[PDB]
Amino acid sequence: ISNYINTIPVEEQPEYPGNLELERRIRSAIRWNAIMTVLRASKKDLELGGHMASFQSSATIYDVCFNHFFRARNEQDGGDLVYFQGHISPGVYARAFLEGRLTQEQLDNFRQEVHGNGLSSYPHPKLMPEFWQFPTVSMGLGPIGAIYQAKFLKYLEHRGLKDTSKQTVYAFLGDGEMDEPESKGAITIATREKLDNLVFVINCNLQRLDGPVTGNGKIINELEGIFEGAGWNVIKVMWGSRWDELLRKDTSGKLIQLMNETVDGDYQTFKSKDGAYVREHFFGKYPETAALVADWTDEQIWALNRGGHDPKKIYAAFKKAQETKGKATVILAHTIKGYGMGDAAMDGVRHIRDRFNVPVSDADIEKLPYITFPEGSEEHTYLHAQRQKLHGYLPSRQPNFTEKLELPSLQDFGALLEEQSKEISTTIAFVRALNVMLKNKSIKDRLVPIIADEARTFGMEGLFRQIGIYSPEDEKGQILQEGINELGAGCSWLAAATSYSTNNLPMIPFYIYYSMFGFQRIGDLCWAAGDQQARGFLIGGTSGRTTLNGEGLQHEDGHSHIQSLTIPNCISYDPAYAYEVAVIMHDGLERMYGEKQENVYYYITTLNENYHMPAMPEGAEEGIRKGIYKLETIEGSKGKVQLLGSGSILRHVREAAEILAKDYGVGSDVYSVTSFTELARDGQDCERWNMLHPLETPRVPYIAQVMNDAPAVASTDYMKLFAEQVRTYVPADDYRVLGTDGFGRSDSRENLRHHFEVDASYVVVAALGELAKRGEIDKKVVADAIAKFNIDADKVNPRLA
Amino acid sequence: ISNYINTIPVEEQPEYPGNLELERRIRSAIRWNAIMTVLRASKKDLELGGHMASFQSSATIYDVCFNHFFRARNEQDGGDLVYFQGHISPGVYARAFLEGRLTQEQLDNFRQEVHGNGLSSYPHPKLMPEFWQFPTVSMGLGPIGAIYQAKFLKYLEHRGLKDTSKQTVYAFLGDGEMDEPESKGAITIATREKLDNLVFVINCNLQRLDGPVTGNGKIINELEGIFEGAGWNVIKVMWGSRWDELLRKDTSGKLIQLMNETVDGDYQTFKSKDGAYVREHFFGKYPETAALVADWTDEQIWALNRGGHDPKKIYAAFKKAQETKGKATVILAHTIKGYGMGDAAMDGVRHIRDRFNVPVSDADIEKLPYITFPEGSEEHTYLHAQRQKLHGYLPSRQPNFTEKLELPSLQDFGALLEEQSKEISTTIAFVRALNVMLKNKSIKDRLVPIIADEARTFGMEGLFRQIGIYSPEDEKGQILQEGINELGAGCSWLAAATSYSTNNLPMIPFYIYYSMFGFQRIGDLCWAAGDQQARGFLIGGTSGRTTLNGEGLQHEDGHSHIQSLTIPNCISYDPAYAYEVAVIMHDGLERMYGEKQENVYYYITTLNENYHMPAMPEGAEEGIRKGIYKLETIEGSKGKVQLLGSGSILRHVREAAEILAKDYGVGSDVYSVTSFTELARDGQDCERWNMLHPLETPRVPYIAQVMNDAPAVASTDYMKLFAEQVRTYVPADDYRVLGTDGFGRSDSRENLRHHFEVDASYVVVAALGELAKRGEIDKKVVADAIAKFNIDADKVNPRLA
Ligand SMILES: Cc1ncc(C[n+]2csc(CCOP(=O)(O)OP(=O)(O)O)c2C)c(N)n1
Ligand SMILES: Cc1ncc(C[n+]2csc(CCOP(=O)(O)OP(=O)(O)O)c2C)c(N)n1
Ligand SMILES: [Mg+2]
Ligand SMILES: [Mg+2]
Repeated sequence: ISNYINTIPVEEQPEYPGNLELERRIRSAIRWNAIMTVLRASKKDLELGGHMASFQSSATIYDVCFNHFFRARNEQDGGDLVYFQGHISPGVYARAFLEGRLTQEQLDNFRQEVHGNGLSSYPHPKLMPEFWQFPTVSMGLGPIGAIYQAKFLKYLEHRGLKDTSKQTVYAFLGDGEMDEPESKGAITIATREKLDNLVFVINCNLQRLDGPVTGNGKIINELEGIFEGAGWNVIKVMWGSRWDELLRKDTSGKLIQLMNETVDGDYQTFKSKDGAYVREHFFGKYPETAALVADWTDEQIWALNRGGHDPKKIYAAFKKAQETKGKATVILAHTIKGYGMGDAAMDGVRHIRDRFNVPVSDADIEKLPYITFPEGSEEHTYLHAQRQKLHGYLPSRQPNFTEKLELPSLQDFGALLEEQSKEISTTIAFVRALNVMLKNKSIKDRLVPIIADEARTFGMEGLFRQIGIYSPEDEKGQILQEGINELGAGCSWLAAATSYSTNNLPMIPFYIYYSMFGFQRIGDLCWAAGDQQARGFLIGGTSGRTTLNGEGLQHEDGHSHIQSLTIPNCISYDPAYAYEVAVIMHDGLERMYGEKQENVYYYITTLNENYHMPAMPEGAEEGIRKGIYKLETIEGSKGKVQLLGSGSILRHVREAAEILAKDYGVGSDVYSVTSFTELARDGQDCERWNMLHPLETPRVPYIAQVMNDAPAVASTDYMKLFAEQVRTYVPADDYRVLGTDGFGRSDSRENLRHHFEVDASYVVVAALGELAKRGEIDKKVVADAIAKFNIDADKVNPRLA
Repeated sequence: ISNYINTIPVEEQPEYPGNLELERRIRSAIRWNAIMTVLRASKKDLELGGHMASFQSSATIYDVCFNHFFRARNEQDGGDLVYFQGHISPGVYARAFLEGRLTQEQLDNFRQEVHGNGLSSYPHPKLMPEFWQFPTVSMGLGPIGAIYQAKFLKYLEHRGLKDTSKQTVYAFLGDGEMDEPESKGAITIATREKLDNLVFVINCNLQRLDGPVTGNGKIINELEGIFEGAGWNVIKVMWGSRWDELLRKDTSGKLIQLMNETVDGDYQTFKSKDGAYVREHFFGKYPETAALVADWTDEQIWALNRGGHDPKKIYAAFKKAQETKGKATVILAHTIKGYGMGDAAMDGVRHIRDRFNVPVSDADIEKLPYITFPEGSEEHTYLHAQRQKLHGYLPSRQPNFTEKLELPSLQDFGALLEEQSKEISTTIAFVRALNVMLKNKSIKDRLVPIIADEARTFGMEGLFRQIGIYSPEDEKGQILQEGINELGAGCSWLAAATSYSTNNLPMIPFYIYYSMFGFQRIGDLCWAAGDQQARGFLIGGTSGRTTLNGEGLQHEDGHSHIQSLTIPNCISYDPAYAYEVAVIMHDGLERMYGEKQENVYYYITTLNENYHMPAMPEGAEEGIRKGIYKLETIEGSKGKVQLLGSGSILRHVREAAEILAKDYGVGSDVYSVTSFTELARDGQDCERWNMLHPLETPRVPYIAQVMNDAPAVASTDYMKLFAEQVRTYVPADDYRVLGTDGFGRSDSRENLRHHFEVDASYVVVAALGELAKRGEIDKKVVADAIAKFNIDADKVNPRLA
C-alpha cells in the first residue's frame, strides 16, 4: 500500500487533450437527461424503479472514456468491450439519446418494455439485441466475465484467428460489488496470463447500497493491497487538481499523514458537513495542515474535490493503463456518491438545473424536458467528432455473424450412427463427435474444447496430441485448461459462445466438467449466458445419480436437468446411446451456427459408464431431436404397457421390458426419451396455443403423437420430476415415474439403482402395479413380483434416506 | 513476496515436543491402512474409486496436528473445527480405525454405504452424522465456509453467548483448489474481522489433478503475494531440515537465488528423476551452488526433502500461527504429491511398505492386511495419550443439541393471524414475525438475522435500532450485515444454522436477500448445507417473476422454487398472506428447534408488493403447513371449476373467481396453495408406498383430500412446472396450469402479469376453456372472453420472448 494520494503526480500527468468547458456542457446535458428519464418513470407511480446516485458519481469517469478512449465496433475488430456497471444504464441511455441513437419515445418508456418501444432497466442483450452486450447487473459476474473475455481476446490473437490487439476490455465495478467472491477470486489469472488488455475501473465512492463498504477501514487501501498483491498495476485517482498546490506546499508531510490515517467513515461524514466543519475536523487535526488552509476561505476548502471527478486526473489514469504492458491495470477512482444532488443525494430538480448549469428555463423545468443539441451547435459537433475519431458509437451489438460456415453433415458422423463393436459411453461418443468436427475444414479451428483441470476423467487426453493445450502446450494450443475453476471455465465458454456477436467471429465452445458443478455451482452465470445469447455446448459429464456411483453425495447428479430446464434458451438432452449424441450435436451445431443462427445453447449430460451401443434405427433422427422415439415393440399376450427411459437408465427399462414379456407375457412399446424437457416445452406450447384458440382443432404435443394409451412407466437417473414434467401431455391415463430423488451416497451402480428404486426390478413392479389397477392382473402377482425381486417394500423413501 | 525458503529459521524454531520415531511408526501404519482401504475397494472392480496420492503428500501435516494441535469436542466447547480436505478421507478413516473408532468391516466397506456400516467417499454429515462435520469435497466451499465459521465463533463470543476463544478453525486446502473463485474471493474478510482463530493450511504440492497448478510460475509465491496483500500472516514451510546446513554455509546467497528463480515445472521434473539429475540441473546451475553439495553423494542429495514432510518445520509453523493475533494465518506447506509411491506416485505396493518400513512380509502383502496396535503397545499408548491431552477424538459430530428451548406458541403470533389494518406485503409479515420471536426470552438472542447489504429494500431497517448491527453497530450487535456477498451471507447462515451441532448451541438464522441470488447463485452451498444438516430459514425476498416488476431479466425470479425442490431436506413455501407466513415460520421453528429436532431447513419466498391481508380462516393452520387449504366456495349455476394460486398471484386468481361467478355464472372452489412442492412430495410418497403395498389400504395424497373433481386451473408467479408438479395427484381430469416461463423484463406489474399470461383475465379464459371442452358452455364464450379481455392469442409464447 502506498500513500493515500494520486499514483500519478501532476509532474507526470499528460496535458488533457479535450475542451474541458465544452465537455462539461455535454456531460451536464447527459446528467440531466439521465435524471429526467428516471424521474419521468417515477411520475407514473408504477413502481418502475431506477437509480440516479451512482451514475452521478461516475459520470465524469465514463465521459472521459467516451471522449478519449472507448473504441467502437469497426471493420477490424469488435472495439473495446465495455462491461458498463448495470445501474448506471440511465446515463448510457441519456448519452445515446443525445447522440441521436435513441428517441424521446424510448426514454419515456424506460423500464416499460413489454409493448416494444422501451428500454431495459439494465444491460440485457436478450431484450435489446442491437444495443447492450454484457449483462453486469448481477454483481460479481461482470468482473470475472471480463477477465476471461480479455483472456479469450488474447487466445484469438495467439491462435491466429483474429487480430484483437487494439481491443481493451473495461470492467466498470462498484466498490461494494468487490465483496462478491467472484469479483476478486480470479484476479491472479490476469497476472498469470499477462492480460494487459484488461482494465478494472472501480468506482470508489466508499459506499454500498445501505452504508459504507468498510466505514472503520479504508476500502481503497484494501483493494490496492490485494490487487498489488495479485500482481496488478494499481492506479489510484484520489484527488482533484485543487489539491496539487496544497500537497507540494506541505513540506511537513502531515497532510499525507492526515490523509492516510483518516478512515472511510470520517471522509464520508465530511462529505455531509461544510467547509467550516472541514477545516475544523480534518485540516484542524494538526497545526501544519491547519496552516496550509489558514489562508483559504471556507468556500475554497469546500471546493476541494475527489480525483474521480477531475477529467485531468481520470485521463492520466486511463492513458497510463493504455500504455502498460505485462499485466492488468485496476484504476481505483475516488468519487462522491450522489454527487451534486444535495437534497436527497420540484426544488430538488431546480437545484440540479442550477448546480450543473443545465440549459432548461424556468418556464420549461416543470415539464421535466429532455435536452438535445441541434446539428450545427458546438456541443453536437464535438460530441460526434470525438466519437467518429474512435470509430463510432457504443454500446451497440450485432446479433448475427456474417460469414457462412460449411458445417459437417450428419453423414459425417456416420460411424457414430452404427452399432459399436466395443462397449463405450456417451462421453466417449461426445469426444468422437468432437473429433469429427476437428476434421471439418470450415470449423476445426473455431472449436473451443474447455476443461476444468480434469481431462482424463472425460477421456479428453487424446485430443491434446492433436490440437494441444493453450499455454502462452503453447500459444497455439487449442484447448482451454482452466484448472479447478468452474466459474472461470464457464466465463471462457461464454466469451467463446458469444464471439460470433462480439467479434463477428463464430467460435464453438464445448465445456465438459462434472455435471454436479454446472448449473448448481455456476447457475447465475448460466442465466447471464442466456441473457448474453450464448451459442455453445455445456456437456455435463459423469452425470446421473446412480452412475457416478462411488463419489457420493456432493457428486451424484440427479437434478442438473431440473436446474437447466429453468433457462428458457438452454436446450437440454439426456441421451442413452452413441448415435443420439451424434444426432443431437449435429443438430445443435446446425441450429446455432448454420443459417438459422438460433439463439440457444445446449446442455447435454453424458456418462462415464460403458455398455453396448446399438445402431440408430432408420428414420429416428427427427424423433431424437424432438425428444422421444419408439425404440422397440415387444410382443405379449397378457397385457401391454409403454416403457420410457433416458441416459444410463434406459438400459434397465429395456431389461424390464424383456422380463415383463418373458416372465409375465406383458408386451410393451419401449421409448428412448432423449429430452423430457424439450417434450414438456413442446407440450406447454401446444396447450397454450389450444387455450388461446378455443375455436380451432386442438394441436397435439409431439410426445402424444409418438405414444399410445397403454399404461406407462418411466425411469431415469434423475429425480421423478424430470419425467413427471410431461404427465399432462402423455396420452395414457396411468403414467408412473421412477426417479432418483434423495441425496446420493457411495456404492456400486447396482446397489444405488436398487436403493433409488429405478432399476429393472422396480420398473417391472411399477408396470405390473398399473396393470393391476386396471384389473388385467391380480394384485397378488404384483405382491409376488415384489418378493421375487427381493424388494424391501418398507425401506425408507430414498428422498428421506 | 519473501525468499523461497522457510519463514521460520532454525534459530527460532521451538524444540519438537513429540517422540519422532514413535510418531513415524504410527504414521506409517496409518499410511498403510489408508492404502489397504482403497486397494481393497479397487479389487472389488465395482468402479468404487478413491484417491491415495494426496493423503500421502499431506499425511505428516495432519499427523503433527493430530498429535499436538487439534482439540476434540469437549465439555466447554466444540473443539477445533477442522475442514479436512475432501479426498484425503481414507487417511482419516485409517487413523480412526487405529484409534478403535471404526471396525475392519467398516474399512472393508469404504465407498459402499447403502447397506449400513459402510464409509462415505468424502466428509458427508448427512451420511455419517456422528462422524463428519463439514462437507469440503466441492472444492472452493471449504475455504469460504471456514472464514465465516471463524467469524461466527467470534460473534458468539462477542455476543456473550458462548466463550469460543479456545477454538481454532482449520481449513485444509489444496493448491489447485485455490483457483476456485470462492477460495480467495473472501480472504479479505478475515483481515477486516481480525480472525486470529482461523488458519488456512494449503498443501502446496504444486499440482492439481492433471498437471501443475502453474508450471511456468511459482504457485507458492502467487499465494503468498495475494494473501500478504490481503493482510494475512503467511508462513512458508518450504524445506526440510537437511537443507539447513546448505543454506547456512552458503554465504554467496546463490542457493537462495536459484530457489527463487526455479519455476514449479522444473521442481516437479526433479522429483521424477534422481540425485545425479538434481546435482547437474539444479545445484549445477551455479559454481557456488555446485560447491555446496560437491562432497555429498547423489543419495544424500536425493534425500533432500520438502518442508511439509518434516515434523519439526510443520510444528514450528502451527505453533507460530497459534500465537499470531489480529489477523488470520495461512500456512503454505510445500509437499510431494505421490510421496513414497515414487514409481506410480498385490506387491507393487511392497515399495510403499519398504519406503515407510511397514511390518508386513512379501507374502501377506498380497492379502492387503490391516495393521493395528494392541492395547499395551508403545504405539497404542502414545496414540491415545496425545489425543487425550487434546480432549479426545476428531472428527466426531453430535446430531442433536441438548438444551430445551421454550419456543413461542402460534398464539404468540396472534396479531399476524388477524386481518391487517393496512395493506402490507409478505415481507413485512416476515419482519413482524421475526419481531414476535425477538420478544421470546428463550430464543431472542439466538436469532441471527442476516442481510447482504440491502436492508431497506426488505424493511429490515427498523430492526437495526432494536438489536443492532454486528460490528466488533458494535460487537454486541445482533444482525449480520455481510455486504454485497451472497455466498458469504450464506456461509454465515450455514455456520449459524449448524451451531446446534457444532457448539451444542442452537442458533436460528434468517437470511433475507433477493430471491434470484439464492439457489441460482449459491446453489452448491445450499446443497452442502443440506449435507451439513443445516437448520435455519432462507427468505427469498422480492420474489416472483412479475412482482419485482421494474428490475427485469436478471432479477425477476420465477424459478427459485424449481431449484429449491431439488434439495431433499429444504422445505419450500410460497405464501400469499401474512397469516400463512406466521403459521409457516412458527411450524419451522418447532420442527427444527423444538423437541422434534428435524433435520430440514426452510425456504420461504416473500414479496415486495402490498395488498389486503385477510384474517386466517378458523382451523386452517394444518392445511397451511401441509401445503393447501380451501379459502372459499363461490356459487354459480352455469358451471363449476377449482382455482388454485400461490404467492402474489393468488389474489388475481380470486379476482378471476369473482369474474367467473358474476359474468359467467360459473362457481368455484378457491384454494391457496402454500407449497406445491410439499404437496408433490407427499403425493410421490403416497404413490410409492401404495404400489409397494398393493394389497393394503392405499394412502391418499393430501392434495386429493382437499380438492375435488371439477376442472381446475392454477396460476402462480413461477414457471408452469411449479404448479404442474402435483398433476399426477390432482383428483380432476382437467388441470390447466399458467406460469411465468420465459425471461423477465421491465414493466408495470399489470403489464408483466398480462405478458406472462398469469393474470385474472387468463385464469378466466383458462377456466372457460375447460368448461367449453366439456360442452358445458359454448366454445364461443371462450372466444368472446379472449376478445373482451384484450388477450392477444397470437403473441409469441413468453418462454421464447
Ligand atoms: C448479486 C447482486 N446482489 C445484490 C444486488 C443489489 N444491488 C443493486 S445496487 C447495489 C449496491 C451497489 O454498490 P456498489 O457496488 O458499491 O456500487 P455504487 O452504486 O456505489 O457505484 C446492490 C447490492 C445486485 N445487483 N446483484
Ligand atoms: C468443485 C470441484 N471441481 C472438481 C473436483 C474434482 N477434483 C478432485 S481432486 C482434484 C484436484 C485437486 O487438486 P488440489 O486442490 O491441488 O489438491 P491435491 O490433491 O493436490 O492436494 C479435483 C479438481 C472437485 N472435487 N470439486
Ligand atoms: Mg460504491
Ligand atoms: Mg495440489
